[PDB]
Amino acid sequence: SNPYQRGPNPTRSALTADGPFSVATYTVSRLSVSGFGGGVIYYPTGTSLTFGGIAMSPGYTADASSLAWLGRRLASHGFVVLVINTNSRFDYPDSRASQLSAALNYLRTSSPSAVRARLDANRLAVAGHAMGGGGTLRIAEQNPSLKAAVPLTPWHTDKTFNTSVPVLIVGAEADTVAPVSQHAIPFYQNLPSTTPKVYVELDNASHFAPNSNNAAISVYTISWMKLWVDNDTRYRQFLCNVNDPALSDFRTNNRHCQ
Repeated sequence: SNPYQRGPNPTRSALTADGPFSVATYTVSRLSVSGFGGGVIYYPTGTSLTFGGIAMSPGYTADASSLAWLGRRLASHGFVVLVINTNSRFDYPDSRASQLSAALNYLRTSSPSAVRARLDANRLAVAGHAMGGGGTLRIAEQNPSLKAAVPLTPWHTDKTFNTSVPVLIVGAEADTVAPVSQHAIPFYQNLPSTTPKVYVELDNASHFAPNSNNAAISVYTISWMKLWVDNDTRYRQFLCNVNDPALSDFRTNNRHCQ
């Protein structure tokens, strides 16, 4: 028995819509925290259970609202999700990494009572869009206790990240901002061969696909987080032996499948 398992047995259909957990929100004002720009927490309500936590970063010039759908989506499948605002909307990837670190520490140590009651502080993960995805890669190198990292259409000028944290990268085939040939693909390639890694490429999608409801992003991000944050092997089936017409590519070293 897995004490971290949550929710009914999954179907792919179910992972393309909000899940079985009711979601509450808490707006973190900029003035209330140090080390990051506040943000929005999406968390389960109507439950006595605890769940893993995820800190998520938007990209350059964006605010937390650009990943509201995904914060809600993940929370509704059983996670405490803090989508940050950054100190400045212009902050670069390695600044966003520091701010994700501050946000995780905030969840663990000074988050509101109703949020903290729902969190298992031992089980944390990161995700982020674009420069926020570069930040995700960098904090994976800095914090080996993280359970998982999901860079979405990531951007970074550095290409090699030395992490043991399981990484699933989402690229967008037609991304012209963080082109996959220069960003997502090199990131995937250059992670250690011994780290569980997946690359999923959205067919004919733009850089901004992560900023609105997206079935593929939903399936893969929920599944990776479930597998690693919750040890929930019921989600292997969506990540192994993949054939998804929403994707123009799927690559892995298959370390997650057994």
